[PDB]
Amino acid sequence: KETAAAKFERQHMDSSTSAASSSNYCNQMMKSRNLTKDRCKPVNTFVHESLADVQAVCSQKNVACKNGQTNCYQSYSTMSITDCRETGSSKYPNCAYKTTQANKHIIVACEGNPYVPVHFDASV
Repeated sequence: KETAAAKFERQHMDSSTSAASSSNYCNQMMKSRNLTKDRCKPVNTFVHESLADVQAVCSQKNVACKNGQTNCYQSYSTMSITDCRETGSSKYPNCAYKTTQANKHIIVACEGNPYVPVHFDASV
């Protein structure tokens, strides 16, 4: 139902803020981006940069993905990101997340025409 590109945007893009706004950022975002409906998605990263800057990573440093695929790209610069991870008290359907803000390079897998991100692989 969702294109791979649109799924990436929904799961990983938050250009509305420069960084996570509070310790409850992940609880709020995981819910509103529909990542807690079927189950608690265990781990998810949000990127606080413009969509244009994240799409641009597909023209940056070509690197292997964790799974061995050759269509991954690492950002030349660090980006503001928030790691969201299920923590102690979490049990579906009351998912609970730890919010960890950081500034790191992102690694994404890209596909299609236009060539855009379709998977968030890792941050460094």
